[PDB]
Amino acid sequence: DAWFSCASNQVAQVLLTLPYSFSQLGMMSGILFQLFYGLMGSWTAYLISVLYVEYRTRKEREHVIQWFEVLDGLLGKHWRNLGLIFNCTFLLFGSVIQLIACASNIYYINDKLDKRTWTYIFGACCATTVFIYRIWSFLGLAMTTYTSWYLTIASLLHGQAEDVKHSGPTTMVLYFTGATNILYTFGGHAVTVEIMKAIYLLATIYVLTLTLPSASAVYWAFGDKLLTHSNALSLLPKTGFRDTAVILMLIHQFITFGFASTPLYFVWEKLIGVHKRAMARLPVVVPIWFLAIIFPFFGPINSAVGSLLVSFTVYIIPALAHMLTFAPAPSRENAVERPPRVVGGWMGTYCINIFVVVWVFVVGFGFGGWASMVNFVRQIDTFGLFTKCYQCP
Repeated sequence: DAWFSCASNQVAQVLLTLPYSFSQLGMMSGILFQLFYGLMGSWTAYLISVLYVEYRTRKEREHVIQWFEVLDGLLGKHWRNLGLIFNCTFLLFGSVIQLIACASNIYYINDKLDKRTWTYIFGACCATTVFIYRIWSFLGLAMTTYTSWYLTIASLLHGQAEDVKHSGPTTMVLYFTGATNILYTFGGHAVTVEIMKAIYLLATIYVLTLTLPSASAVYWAFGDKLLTHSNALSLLPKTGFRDTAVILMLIHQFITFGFASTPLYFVWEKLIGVHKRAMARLPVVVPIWFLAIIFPFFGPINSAVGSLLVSFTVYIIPALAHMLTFAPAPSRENAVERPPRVVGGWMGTYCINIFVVVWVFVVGFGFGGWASMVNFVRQIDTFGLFTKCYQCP
C-alpha cells in the first residue's frame, strides 16, 4: 500500500505541467534536475520517516501522529508552530492548485464555457466536500500511469513538426521557474500520509518512469511551443484517449482535494473550538475558491508554491529537524536506527543535510523563488487578474 500512495500523491498534479518546465529548462537540464530532485525527495522522505520513528519510540518509552506533533515532541513548541503553519498553508495552496487543474482539464473536453465559469462550477461542486482511502490508493496509481504513458505514446505518434524550434534555456527566470516546478514535482514523497528504506525508494524510481518519458516525449514533439501552454493536453490532437485522460485527471484531482482538505479542516476546527458543522468549514473554502479564480495560472502557480511553501515545508524543515534533534551526543548514542553505512554514517548524513539546506535555500528559494515570483507577476501583467481564460486561443 505504501508504494501505491507515493505513486500519485503529487505526481498527477504536475504531470501535465512537466513539459512546460522541460521546455523552460531544456532537455539536458530538465533530465538532470528531475533525477537530482527525485534523489533529494527520497532522502527527505527517509529523514521524515526516521524522525517519525524516533518520536514514536521516545513516546512509547514513557490517534494518528502528525508532523507538527513530531516537531513538538522532538525540538519544541516553536518548531511545532512553524511546521503547523507551513503544512496548513501548503495544503491550502495544494487545494487551490487542484481546483485550478480541475478547471483547466474540464475546459478541454467541453470548451463551451470559458475557464472562469468552469472554476466557478467546480468550486461550487467541491464546496460540498464539507458535507463529506486504502482501496483508492491502488486506483490513483492506475489513473496516473495512463496519463503519463498516454502523453509519451501520443506525443511520439504526433511527431515533430517541420518548424518546431527547441530554444532551450534562454532566460534565467524561465530556467529557475522550471527548476522550481521540478522541485515541487518531487515534493510528494515527503507527504506524511501512509507511515507505519531502499524498498520505499522504489516508489520514487517508479515516479521517475511517469515523469521522465512523458516530459521528454511531449517537449520533444512540440518544441518550445510548450512555453505558452502549461497544460500539455492543449497541443495534443483531440481524441477519445485525450478525453479519457482528462476525465481520469478530473476524478483524481477531485478526490485528492476531498482527501487533502480533511487535515486543514481539522486544524481549523481545533483552532476555532467547534470540533450544523458545515458552517465552520465554509470560511476555509472562501480563500481557496477566491485564490483559484483570481490566479488561474496552471504552471506559474505550481512554480511559486514550490519555491515558497514546499522548499521550506518538505526540504529545509525536515533536514533542520534531523540535524538539530540528533545534534546532542546522547541523542546519537541512543538513536533507535543508525544511519545506513552506504551514506557515510552520521558524518555523511549531516553533510547531506547541510548540502540540502544550502541548495534549497540558495537556489530552491532565492533564485528559484525570485524567478517564480517574477514569472507570476509577468503573467499577472499579461493576462490580468481575474482573467476570463488563461492561455486560451
